[PDB]
Amino acid sequence: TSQVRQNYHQDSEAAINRQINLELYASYVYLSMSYYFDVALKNFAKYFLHQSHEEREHAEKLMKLQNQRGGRIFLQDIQKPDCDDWESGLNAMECALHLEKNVNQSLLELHKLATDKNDPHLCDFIETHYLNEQVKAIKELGDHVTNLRKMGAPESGLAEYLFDKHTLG
Amino acid sequence: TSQVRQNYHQDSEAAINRQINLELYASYVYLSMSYYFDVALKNFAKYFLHQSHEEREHAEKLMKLQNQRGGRIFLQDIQKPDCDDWESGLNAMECALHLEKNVNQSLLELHKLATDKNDPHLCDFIETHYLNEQVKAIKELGDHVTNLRKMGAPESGLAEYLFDKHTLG
Amino acid sequence: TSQVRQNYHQDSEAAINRQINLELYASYVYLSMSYYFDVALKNFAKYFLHQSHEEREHAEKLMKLQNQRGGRIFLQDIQKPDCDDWESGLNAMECALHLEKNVNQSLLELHKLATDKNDPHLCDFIETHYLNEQVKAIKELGDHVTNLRKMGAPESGLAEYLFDKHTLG
Amino acid sequence: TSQVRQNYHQDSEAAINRQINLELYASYVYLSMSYYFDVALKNFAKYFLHQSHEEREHAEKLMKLQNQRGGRIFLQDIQKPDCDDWESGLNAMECALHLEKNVNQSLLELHKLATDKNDPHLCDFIETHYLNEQVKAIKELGDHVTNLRKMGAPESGLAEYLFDKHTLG
Amino acid sequence: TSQVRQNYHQDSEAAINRQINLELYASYVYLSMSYYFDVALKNFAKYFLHQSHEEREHAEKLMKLQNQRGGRIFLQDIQKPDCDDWESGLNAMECALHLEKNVNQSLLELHKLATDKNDPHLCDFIETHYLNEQVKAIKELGDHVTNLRKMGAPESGLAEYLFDKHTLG
Amino acid sequence: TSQVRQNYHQDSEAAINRQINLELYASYVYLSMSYYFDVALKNFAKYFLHQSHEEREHAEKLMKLQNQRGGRIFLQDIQKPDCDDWESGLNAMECALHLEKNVNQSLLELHKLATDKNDPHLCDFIETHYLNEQVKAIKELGDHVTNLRKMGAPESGLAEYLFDKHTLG
Ligand SMILES: [Ca+2]
Ligand SMILES: [Ca+2]
Ligand SMILES: [Ca+2]
Ligand SMILES: [Ca+2]
Ligand SMILES: [Ca+2]
Ligand SMILES: [Ca+2]
Ligand SMILES: [Cl-]
Ligand SMILES: [Cl-]
Ligand SMILES: [Cl-]
Ligand SMILES: [Cl-]
Ligand SMILES: [Cl-]
Ligand SMILES: [Cl-]
Ligand SMILES: [Cl-]
Ligand SMILES: [Cl-]
Ligand SMILES: [Cl-]
Ligand SMILES: [Cl-]
Ligand SMILES: [Cl-]
Ligand SMILES: [Cl-]
Ligand SMILES: [Fe+3]
Ligand SMILES: [Fe+3]
Ligand SMILES: [Fe+3]
Ligand SMILES: [Fe+3]
Ligand SMILES: [Fe+3]
Ligand SMILES: [Fe+3]
Ligand SMILES: [Fe+3]
Ligand SMILES: [Fe+3]
Ligand SMILES: [Fe+3]
Ligand SMILES: [Fe+3]
Ligand SMILES: [Fe+3]
Ligand SMILES: [Fe+3]
Ligand SMILES: [Mg+2]
Ligand SMILES: [Mg+2]
Ligand SMILES: [Mg+2]
Ligand SMILES: [Mg+2]
Ligand SMILES: [Mg+2]
Ligand SMILES: [Mg+2]
Ligand SMILES: [Mg+2]
Ligand SMILES: [Mg+2]
Ligand SMILES: [Mg+2]
Ligand SMILES: [Mg+2]
Ligand SMILES: [Mg+2]
Ligand SMILES: [Mg+2]
Ligand SMILES: [Mg+2]
Ligand SMILES: [Mg+2]
Repeated sequence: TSQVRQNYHQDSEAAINRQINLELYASYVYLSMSYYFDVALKNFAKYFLHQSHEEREHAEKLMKLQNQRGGRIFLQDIQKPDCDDWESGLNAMECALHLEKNVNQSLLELHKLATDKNDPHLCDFIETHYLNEQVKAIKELGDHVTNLRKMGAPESGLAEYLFDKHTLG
Repeated sequence: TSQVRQNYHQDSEAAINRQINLELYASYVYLSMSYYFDVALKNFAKYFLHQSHEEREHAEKLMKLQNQRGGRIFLQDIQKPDCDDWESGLNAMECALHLEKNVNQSLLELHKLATDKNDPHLCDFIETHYLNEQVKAIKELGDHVTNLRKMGAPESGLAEYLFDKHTLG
Repeated sequence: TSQVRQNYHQDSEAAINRQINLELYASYVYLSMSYYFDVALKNFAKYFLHQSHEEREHAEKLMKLQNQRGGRIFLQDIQKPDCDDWESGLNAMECALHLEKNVNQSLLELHKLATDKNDPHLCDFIETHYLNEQVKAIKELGDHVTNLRKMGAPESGLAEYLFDKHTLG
Repeated sequence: TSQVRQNYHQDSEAAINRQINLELYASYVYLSMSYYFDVALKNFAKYFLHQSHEEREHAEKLMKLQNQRGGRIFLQDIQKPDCDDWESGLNAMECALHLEKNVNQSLLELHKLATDKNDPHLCDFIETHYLNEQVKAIKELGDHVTNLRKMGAPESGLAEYLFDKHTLG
Repeated sequence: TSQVRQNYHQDSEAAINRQINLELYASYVYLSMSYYFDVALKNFAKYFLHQSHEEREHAEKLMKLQNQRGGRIFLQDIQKPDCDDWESGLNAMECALHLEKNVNQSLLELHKLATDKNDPHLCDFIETHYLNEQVKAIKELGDHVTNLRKMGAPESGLAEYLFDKHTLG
Repeated sequence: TSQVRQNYHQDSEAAINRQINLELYASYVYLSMSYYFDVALKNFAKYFLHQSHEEREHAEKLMKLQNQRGGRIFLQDIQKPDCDDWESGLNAMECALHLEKNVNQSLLELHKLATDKNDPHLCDFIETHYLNEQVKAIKELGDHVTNLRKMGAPESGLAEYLFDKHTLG
């Protein structure tokens, strides 16, 4: 019986909890990728490690909004990364691109729900903190995927090495 | 077929992977506790949030050793926190004490395995980075549990509030 | 009924208490030596006074570990220095050498006990804080004893005076 | 056959040696108290640890006067703390108050002896370095004992905790 | 007849002397490699020259422990580098990887001997100063070997040149 | 088939390689002496350790000239120190004096060869970097040998100790 809860639909509360789990999952995927490239693509490793920290801040801010609006946080298992054993740095970038577009669709479904329930604070929260960061991340990974393919990856040995030094350096 | 792997038993590699999952689980438990105390015990929240960051560094360093020794990281689901809905800040401290002693026993089993396989580098790694941090953490949580009980928790309203301001401030 | 005690054998607890008393005794021996050389070897006095402070920190850290592991500190009488009335600064160095090698054997017995009880944290604690400091101290006192004998002590009047100014200055 | 000894009675020399042992004993009592309060009253611990260092400086200065006046230092066993297992921080303060008043009576007996032997330098030494420090220490411990009783110790759980934070912080 | 020697087996003393010669040999191998790459891979040259200085510090610290524990240093011929005339920078990295893993096995045999003779100070010395440095060095050379092969070495003319500028720059 | 080699006789190339081995041998002799005086003449130890570093720079610069002139470096075993077990610091100085004069004769034979082959660059290199350093080193060791004998070494216990503090301090 929250004395602070106001105009916060239970469907929105449940969907925020599902988004929290998805952000944590994305953090887990990036942590997997980071530690995977320990041998020869160590700037890929630090790119994905930074991506991993960002995803956990994404989850923590949704956990904070759940408390702010008077909801109840409900956590679930953080599934281990679906994609794994990437044969190259390019394949990891492709999976991250796929991941971020899946997360973007989740955020767009969240916004549509907030719109349907007439929750302008929740729509503003999604737009201010997550919608443009998603567009930027998808654009960045799209740039990386396309550039690496043009450079000659994944066949070329120098392509991923040089991309590691110059683009992710 | 690792060219760097040397004196690294597959039982040790598997046990390191299980320890990685346990450290991540401990990080998840502390993140749950941190966000739980958003109302009235906000220094409990920052204590547990700091504990959460420490557990993830614990996991990342074990992931780094897995690569260093020529092993293969194998990740599993991060189970959601077993304990939940703590009725007070003291109960969260009791569960963290229980958690850390369970983690300590895991680390002691790890060391016994490393001793049995005559892996002095792995024994040194466990002793240098994890065994004393565990003793310190168990001692700290033990101090917090005992102090809060003496102060009159969990019945006393002022006890947890003042402990929040003075001990965890 | 310690809630923090874990893998801490009562034999180890008792042996830590005996080591505490031995470290305090060593501090008492050095304090005796320091105040003994007030007349003509005042840099011997400050060497032994510094040695005395170090031994008390040795005891305080063992007292801290006793609490950390959930043991109970049990103090005993600090026996007055066995050796006394040293006829020269060299004889005091010989007794300190004898003392430190006796303390080293105690620490090696402590480690063997910790090894027998499979207490890797206690083995690490002894190795990290006390085993190399003991080797260094025995080497230093051995150097001082040998050097003073070569210089012509204890018969030579200038030998101990110059050693006081140059080696311990 | 001291060429520096002048107007220094052998009764005074023996009584200085007994005072040295008493100061060391007081240092041992405070060290015991300091390490005793490791759990919940850690500012009591640092108060008593500081008291312990002060008592050892008290002993070292009496050892220095013994040499200054041409006497011979004679050390004895440092008895382990009589009082122990204090049920609260207040009980430790009561024992320290009892201890300091016993030490004060010793210092007053010392002064009466110095007066009887017409040793104005020894009377000045006792008055300058020890008589007012004793009055201050007895007053301080008396204040702490009375304040803690008024606050509701030892029954009140908050009393000793808050006194630890505010008075001894 | 060392007055400082304590719990130091003659087998350990002899094995330390053999390790000293091996560390000096490793320093000689790296000095050979450094001066070998004077033409076109001058950052390989400075990588191996730095490796060479490190190996001599490795030897000097073992010589210091031999004195510390009361042993006697016995030096032998420093054999000229076995491997030589490396056809590429990659082949030099492969020989250094082979060398470091041979040195690691020597250090692990040393530790097993120290364990058998119950010398915890010598086990700590090996673990603290040499076991993790060996794991790091083997991992680094393993990374370099694998990366250079992927880049296209040794056939590719640009591969070793760019690796020289970016990885070893 | 060196495109840079010009006016560089193969006899000079071979003699440079022999000089390289001799400089490394001299470095090994000084390293032996340094670690030998760990007990009572620790400024002798640092004098010889500095001498040892200088000899290795002597060897590295000859290795660099071998590459500069288009020659091929050929390394041989670094023989363990001929002289050993010096009974005093003076005897170590006498052996170093003997060593440096043997090295000087080698450098003078090298110069005569360079003169016979009309290699003015090699004559300049020997004169600029090695001939005066040799005269200075022989003069210094000659001074040390003579001074220590006059002071009363090796019989006098104070002589080597004071020389250690004042001349080599
Ligand atoms: Ca908006
Ligand atoms: Ca270790
Ligand atoms: Ca250790
Ligand atoms: Ca006065
Ligand atoms: Ca150790
Ligand atoms: Ca010239
Ligand atoms: Cl939900
Ligand atoms: Cl995570
Ligand atoms: Cl596994
Ligand atoms: Cl996490
Ligand atoms: Cl006991
Ligand atoms: Cl003491
Ligand atoms: Cl007396
Ligand atoms: Cl004390
Ligand atoms: Cl040997
Ligand atoms: Cl070398
Ligand atoms: Cl040759
Ligand atoms: Cl060398
Ligand atoms: Fe991102
Ligand atoms: Fe996100
Ligand atoms: Fe922690
Ligand atoms: Fe942990
Ligand atoms: Fe010491
Ligand atoms: Fe000690
Ligand atoms: Fe006091
Ligand atoms: Fe006092
Ligand atoms: Fe190295
Ligand atoms: Fe090495
Ligand atoms: Fe020189
Ligand atoms: Fe030279
Ligand atoms: Mg699954
Ligand atoms: Mg915006
Ligand atoms: Mg489940
Ligand atoms: Mg061990
Ligand atoms: Mg440690
Ligand atoms: Mg007795
Ligand atoms: Mg150490
Ligand atoms: Mg008694
Ligand atoms: Mg006054
Ligand atoms: Mg050979
Ligand atoms: Mg280490
Ligand atoms: Mg030979
Ligand atoms: Mg000329
Ligand atoms: Mg010149």
